[PDB]
Amino acid sequence: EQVFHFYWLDAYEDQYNQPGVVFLFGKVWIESAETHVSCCVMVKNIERTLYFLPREMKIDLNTGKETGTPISMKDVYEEFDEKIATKYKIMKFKSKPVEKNYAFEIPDVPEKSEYLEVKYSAEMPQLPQDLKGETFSHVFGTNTSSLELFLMNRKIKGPCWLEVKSPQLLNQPVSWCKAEAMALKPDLVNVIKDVSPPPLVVMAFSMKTMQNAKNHQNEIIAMAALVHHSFALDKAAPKPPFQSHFCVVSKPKDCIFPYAFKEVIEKKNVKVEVAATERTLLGFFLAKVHKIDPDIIVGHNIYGFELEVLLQRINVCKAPHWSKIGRLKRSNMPKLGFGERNATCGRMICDVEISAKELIRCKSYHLSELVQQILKTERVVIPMENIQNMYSESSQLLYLLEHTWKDAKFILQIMCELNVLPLALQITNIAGNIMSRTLMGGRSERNEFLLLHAFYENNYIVPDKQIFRKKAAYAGGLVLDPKVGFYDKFILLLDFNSLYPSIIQEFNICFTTVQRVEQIPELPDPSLEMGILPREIRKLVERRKQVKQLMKQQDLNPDLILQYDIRQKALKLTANSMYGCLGFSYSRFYAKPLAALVTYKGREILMHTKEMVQKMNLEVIYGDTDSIMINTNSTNLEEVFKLGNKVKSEVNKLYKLLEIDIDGVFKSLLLLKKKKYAALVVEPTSDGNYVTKQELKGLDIVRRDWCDLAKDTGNFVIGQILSDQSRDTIVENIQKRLIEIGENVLNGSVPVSQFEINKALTKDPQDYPDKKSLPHVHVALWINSQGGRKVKAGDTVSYVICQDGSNLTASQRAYAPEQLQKQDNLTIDTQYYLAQQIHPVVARICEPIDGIDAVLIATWLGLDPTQFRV
DNA sequence: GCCTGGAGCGC
DNA sequence: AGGCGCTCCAGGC
Ligand SMILES: Nc1ccn([C@H]2C[C@H](O)[C@@H](COP(=O)(O)OP(=O)(O)OP(=O)(O)O)O2)c(=O)n1
Ligand SMILES: [Co+2]
Ligand SMILES: [Co+2]
Ligand SMILES: [Mg+2]
Ligand SMILES: [Mg+2]
Repeated sequence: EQVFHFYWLDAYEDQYNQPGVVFLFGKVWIESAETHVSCCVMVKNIERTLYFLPREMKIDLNTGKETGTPISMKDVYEEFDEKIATKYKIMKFKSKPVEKNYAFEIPDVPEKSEYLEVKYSAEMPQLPQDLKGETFSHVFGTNTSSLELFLMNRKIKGPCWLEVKSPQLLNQPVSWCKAEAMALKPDLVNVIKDVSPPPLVVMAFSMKTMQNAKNHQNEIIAMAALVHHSFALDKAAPKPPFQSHFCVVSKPKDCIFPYAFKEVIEKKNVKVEVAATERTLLGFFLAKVHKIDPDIIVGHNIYGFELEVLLQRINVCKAPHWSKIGRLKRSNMPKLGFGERNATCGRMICDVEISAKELIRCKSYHLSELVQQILKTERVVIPMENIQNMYSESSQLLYLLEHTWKDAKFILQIMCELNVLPLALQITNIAGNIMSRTLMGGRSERNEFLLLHAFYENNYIVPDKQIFRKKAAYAGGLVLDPKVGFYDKFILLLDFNSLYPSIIQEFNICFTTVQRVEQIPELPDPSLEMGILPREIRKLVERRKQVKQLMKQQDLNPDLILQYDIRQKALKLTANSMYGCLGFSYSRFYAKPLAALVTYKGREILMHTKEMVQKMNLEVIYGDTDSIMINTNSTNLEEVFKLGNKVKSEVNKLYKLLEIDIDGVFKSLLLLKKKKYAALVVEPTSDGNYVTKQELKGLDIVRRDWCDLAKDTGNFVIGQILSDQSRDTIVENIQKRLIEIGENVLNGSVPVSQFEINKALTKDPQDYPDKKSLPHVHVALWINSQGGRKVKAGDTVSYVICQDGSNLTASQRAYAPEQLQKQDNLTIDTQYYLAQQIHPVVARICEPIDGIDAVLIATWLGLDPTQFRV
């Protein structure tokens, strides 16, 4: 023959200009150049694929009644061949009778049956999804994407090595990739598995933008990028993260580079190119883009701002070869990340903002916040006003560029820190979806691609793509009534391991085993074998076991362990995510009856577990969906854990796969209400001993809509409660401090910082009808209608309550911090805070404590108690 | 007092 | 472009 190997990373298509074709960009070894180069493979002839559902008896449309002659594959074949094919302009077409299974929303479809498969060019017309005929009642695949068909049929599951049999060269190059080939047909393409993945060429960039003096615009005057041509994903980030780097700067228009700048750059030997203009930077950049030809281009908030502005600034400055951004040669340049992903199609865009939004939690996900919390370092924020100045002296521009060179070094280390790539890879290789799509976030799609591959492989007719917070549509998890109170004696936290994924298998809940048509469907007959969905979850559970069982190995490749830990986490998020999409109204595999059955059993399973743990003379004090809080009443740790391993074993004993576990043990517990509670957690260390760490749940103290001053104050009180000290020593400590907090708010010693209450706007400040009494929206209209920047939906506004001298309600007395200090009439509303922030949280924390209460707390805070109740 | 919805968390 | 469960706080009548 003649075959070649290529590792793909991104797949693209243009169902409108080139139906039937799918472009795949990846990497290829060039033995002569001892290195992987980019590579584009063109796959032609991916034919539509439709299934026609035969009727029991033939029908006649002009009457809408039966005829009497049964149907056969010959019948249908003919009707299409004769009326259908001919009428919709179908020239060539091949068919064949096949047998397919189905288990979905479309009633009047047999679980199994014989369809007439039909394949014809993607170029020919595409039929009406609702078509019907003399011989057939329905027809699927009528709109199946070319990239779907290809991926499903070839059993491709995310990045992996492919074999292209009988490749063709191309005279006219269509991409910007070093290598290019063409595949004559979908089946010349074959997945291979015994091959390690190839390193990647990753480029980390950052940019600076300046608004112009006269005309309104966003001119990019600088750009930094770090580069690694060997950034592996089947192993640990590299040390260093980059191998080479480049800088570029340009004067906006009406400014000159300080003098001696050229010679100060030559002086300190920095790889920085001084660009004479905006176009000269854009063109210098695309030039580099194209030469380093990075598979993965990383940045900060890319699909939101940074990218939109890079492409529009190439449209304005009429830059040379815009697509050199992406990997495909193209002519027109779209605009608004759809229009954007496409501009970079063939290349993967890692956005450290959205990735983190997915791997951890923070108050705000903007770089500075992220660098700090993740790298444990401070990041200098340089305003756009200080910029024009910087250009006055050679030292300042050199700093604004050493600054942009840093961001690109936080982003590549932020990325490098969370293993966002080696993780993304696997989440994909597990669901078989598309990696670039993964890094773009979204669980729902990844689910779909996992069930499709599942259902194809198992000869199922998959549901056609549908071309188009809410009120709960069915019962969910169970919450046990909490036995409010403070606990001194040890508490046992027993919590089920993957309660939903397990429940799905344990009871064989699957599209293919549960009978359905609001009611809770009946569990499948234990006779049936494992449906597909369960069998899927099982592979996950099994492969995961295999890994956590490899981690126990000795004299093993050290770094491997970091890896095994990633796959394992992936093997879990996956599984636990399966449940969700089952209940999502827009998920291709909507199936409400199942999602219901799954939580129906969970409720049941959690109830019994409680009834049991009680028939065991142990008091259950709280339970949330699948967890159990037990009061051991023992102060003897060793004794707890045994009581622990005991309950476990008595429970596990009840299921084939379900398994509960000692999730943990609390030194003391403050249980306020459902979903709200504090706790000292037990973290054993060197045997015979342990150390304690405080864990808060649902407390106002955790939320964002409260001022520090209160959260702090609240925090301390919780701290003293779970504390060791006596009850009287605590009540005292609490009184002592509150008192002090009051007085310190009255003598304005409390940094206005604290009072600063924060909130976010779900709509733009102008979108509100009853705006006036909403302090966060009202303070925003000020800002928006006062200075430059403008607050819009999704943003948080900082305000504080003051004394207007307008006897208006507190709500209507919200001023930006800035405005409180810069004006003299505005004074902080000590009265508000002491009674609308501090006394409402501390009060609730103490509700169960004897010795502290509403009325007492007020008097302490220096408020008028008489106005309060117990 | 009675009865909605967002926020925002928990799982 | 995954569920439902529970405070709480507003708000309209
Ligand atoms: N973000 C979440 C968290 C939980 N759940 C549902 C499905 C879980 O099966 C069940 C229990 O929540 P857990 O926090 O206990 O998650 P798991 O039980 O699945 O894992 P673990 O074995 O660690 O308890 O609640 C969910 O739908 N979405
Ligand atoms: Co409500
Ligand atoms: Co009210
Ligand atoms: Mg659990
Ligand atoms: Mg749980």
